Amino acid sequence: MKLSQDSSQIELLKELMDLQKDMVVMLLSMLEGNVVNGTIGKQMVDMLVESSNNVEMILKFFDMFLKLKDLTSSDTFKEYDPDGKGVISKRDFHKAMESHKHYTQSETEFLLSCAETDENETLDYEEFVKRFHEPAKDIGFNVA
Repeated sequence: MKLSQDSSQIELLKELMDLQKDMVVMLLSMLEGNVVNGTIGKQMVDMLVESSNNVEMILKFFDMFLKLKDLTSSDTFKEYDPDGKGVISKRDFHKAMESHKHYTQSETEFLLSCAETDENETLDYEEFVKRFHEPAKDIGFNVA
């Protein structure tokens, strides 16, 4: 939640996401050799229910930063910046968001807050997706 908004905490976010990936790896190692309806799985799901809200908001984070490639590759997004650099105004990005309708108002707001903007509110969409989508799906495959 907090580090995604700022811009001087990219390395800290990367380290944290690697730590989360290792934690999920350990959980899968616990789930190794588990029969159907096992005690280990029961404790799995009891822990998840205990930490339901955090898991829910992490999953929202993941859906949020994984739909980016789907929206970015769209011709509707390509229209707003046919140039290769694709520097797109913040409210131009907002109009693309609203046209796609895949995001909501809150998702749009938080994504715009996370997306750094230049003097003309123009953000390099390629750099943004590289920064917020490759760690995505990579930490997320373990969760899936």
